[PDB]
Amino acid sequence: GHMCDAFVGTWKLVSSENFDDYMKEVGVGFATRKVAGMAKPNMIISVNGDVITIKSESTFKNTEISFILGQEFDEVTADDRKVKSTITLDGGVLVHVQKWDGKSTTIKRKREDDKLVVECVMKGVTSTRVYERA
Ligand SMILES: O=S(=O)(O)c1cccc2cccc(Nc3ccccc3)c12
Repeated sequence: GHMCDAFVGTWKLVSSENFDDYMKEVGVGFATRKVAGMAKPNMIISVNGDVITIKSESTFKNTEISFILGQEFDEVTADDRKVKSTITLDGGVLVHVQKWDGKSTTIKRKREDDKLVVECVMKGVTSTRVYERA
């Protein structure tokens, strides 16, 4: 067993709050905001050794990242940002920082009851996206 044991599995998006405002703060354009905001992605989390993989499948785009905690990697996000990402485990919460164009956003993923709660933060604007097991 390992730390991420309660994160592993397939998760389906069940609610979203403030995601359009979060996307605006990130700089996402109108058309991408409309189409991306409609999507109801799944999140598939798996662990193999020290490598964590998070896949997101949706009608908008399919993305996948694999990474080792604390080790920076390149990520092309669903909205086509080329970012430098570092993901760590802080007190049981996966903390994902993305840097690009002098900007920064943080995505936190944590277990709460039977939910996986994803909090996306950009300059004082937060979006909460709640997932439950598929
Ligand atoms: O990757 S997320 O961190 O959510 C994300 C973060 C910030 C901006 C985003 C803009 C468009 C789509 C996303 N993802 C997305 C992917 C599939 C379906 C719907 C939205 C964005």
